[PDB]
Amino acid sequence: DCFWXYCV
Repeated sequence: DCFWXYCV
């Protein structure tokens, strides 16, 4: 699931 400048 995506964090603010990092998609994981």
